[PDB]
Amino acid sequence: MHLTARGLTLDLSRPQVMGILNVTPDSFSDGGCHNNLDQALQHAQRMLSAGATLIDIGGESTRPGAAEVSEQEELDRVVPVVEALAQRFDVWLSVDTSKAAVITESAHAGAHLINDIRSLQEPGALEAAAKTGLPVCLMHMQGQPKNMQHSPYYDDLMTDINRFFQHHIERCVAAGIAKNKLLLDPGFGFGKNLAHNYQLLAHLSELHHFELPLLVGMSRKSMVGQLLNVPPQQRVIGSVACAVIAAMQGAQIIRVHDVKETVEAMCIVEATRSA
Amino acid sequence: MHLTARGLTLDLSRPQVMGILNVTPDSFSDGGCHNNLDQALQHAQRMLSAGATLIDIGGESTRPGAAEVSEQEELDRVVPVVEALAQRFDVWLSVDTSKAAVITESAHAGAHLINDIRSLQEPGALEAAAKTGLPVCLMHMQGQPKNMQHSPYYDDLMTDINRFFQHHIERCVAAGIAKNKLLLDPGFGFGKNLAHNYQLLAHLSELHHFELPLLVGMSRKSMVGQLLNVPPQQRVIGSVACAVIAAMQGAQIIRVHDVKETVEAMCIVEATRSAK
Ligand SMILES: C=C1CN=c2nc(N)[nH]c(=O)c2=N1
Ligand SMILES: C=C1CN=c2nc(N)[nH]c(=O)c2=N1
Ligand SMILES: Nc1ccc(C(=O)O)cc1
Ligand SMILES: Nc1ccc(C(=O)O)cc1
Ligand SMILES: [Mg+2]
Ligand SMILES: [Mg+2]
Repeated sequence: MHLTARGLTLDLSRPQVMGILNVTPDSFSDGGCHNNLDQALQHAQRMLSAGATLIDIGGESTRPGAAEVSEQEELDRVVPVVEALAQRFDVWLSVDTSKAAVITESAHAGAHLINDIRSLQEPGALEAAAKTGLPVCLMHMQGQPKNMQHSPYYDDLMTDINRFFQHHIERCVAAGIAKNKLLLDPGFGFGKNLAHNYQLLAHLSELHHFELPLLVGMSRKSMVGQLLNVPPQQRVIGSVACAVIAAMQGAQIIRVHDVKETVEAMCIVEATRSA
Repeated sequence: MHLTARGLTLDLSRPQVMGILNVTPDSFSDGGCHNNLDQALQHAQRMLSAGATLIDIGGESTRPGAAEVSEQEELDRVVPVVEALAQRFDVWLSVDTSKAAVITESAHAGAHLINDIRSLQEPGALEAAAKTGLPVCLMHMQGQPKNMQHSPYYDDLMTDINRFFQHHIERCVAAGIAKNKLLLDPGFGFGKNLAHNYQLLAHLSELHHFELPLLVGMSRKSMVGQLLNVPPQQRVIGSVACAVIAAMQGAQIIRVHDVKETVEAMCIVEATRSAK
């Protein structure tokens, strides 16, 4: 009932908020905001103060149409941030990356969790993650960020997601990553149209059958934007609503831009579930 | 599913947002704000633009420890606002009142719904409501605003609420108000402690067994305040979270101060519910 890494524990009996720290110039909602060290550190402290129990550090945007980032570039964006945070704060450090080198160097810098939207499918990533001994989040995606929003299609969405997770859990275990080190994310917005996203949100509780923690990320995405017809920074309410729905179905970790609001909503959820 | 009055159709297949217009000096979160005509009309416009499909007008705060308000004082606060709103906007008007004179005179002025927190129990209120033919919302409360929060107690909370509703549905039907014109509100914060409120919220879907629309009011209340430790105006997120939880369980009407936020949240709720 707790996740663990390097002496840290995380309470999975109540919703946990993961604060998003983009260290990119081009992230869809906040590129260029926390792009440098003192600003990143400031934003992380703000999220911690607002009640985040994990900080997700990402140096590669993976939005629809996102450009490629070189190994060295991603390393330069990510590892000094991990290092500075690891030295200052008692909090879970998640690294949103798919690269083997970033996985390894971030682990050396003191990271706790590998958040890979590509589920360790890049060359060397599976072996690199294995050697870290750290927990790993596997995420469902149809296609790649360059083409995932070109005609998304499913015979049955939940069936595909289940098969994907079953296949990749097996890969991880065979590579020496214990099943209990794994987290599952059905990947909202990743090769899924508006209907798919809400179908998934409506059916989210079905994914508990794997008996692994669920992590979800809907914050400021087009699944909110397309319904409300508002820019990313004005999607806080819609994003919080999605968080509440997900958490009411027992999703354990919520990945968000707007930590304070999400934390406040999770309090209400927690009080409702425990009654 | 489908409610109508005065030739206007309230779709209840999707969550509806009721916007709060307090015409009082002492309401718990906003007393004195929209306390005069021009500003009442101003505030109602803003709620309409934000997507509210009902405007709830209330001239008597009923917060824990609220003072009584004279009949003449209530009529003066409420009826000129109802009048101006009916003569100006194409929307459902709700009156949050318990007084027979206020019921009658508000209906005369063009109201669409009687929102009574005392469930027509005041002398002459039941008869006055009958004579209008208008839909009535019946709310559960233990005690009275003056004492309701002095040791709220229930053997079983949901059982009591059901029994309360069964009895007052019967009172209304007998007096000539047809069942299909009734709405039920379990009355969050009315003679209920923190535990009771969240028990009620967790079990809200059980009340669908009456096959009557549910209205709920949690906006900015102490059930949010006690958890978040922020003042009434900072309770928007907590209030929206309660609204989402309620609407996911199929509650049809959500009574709120912050309309824009609630409407956006309801859009997300609607997209989720209709995705089988
Ligand atoms: C935009 C992003 C970037 N990284 C993510 N990581 C996870 N695990 N889940 C997401 O939904 C997600 N969205
Ligand atoms: C504070 C108030 C004033 N009027 C209300 N009316 C209804 N129907 N429900 C409420 O929760 C409510 N709370
Ligand atoms: N990485 C992603 C960023 C944003 C979205 C989205 O807005 O749907 C999807 C994926
Ligand atoms: N009329 C009411 C006003 C406020 C509250 C509350 O804050 O719980 C309850 C009733
Ligand atoms: Mg990112
Ligand atoms: Mg009031």
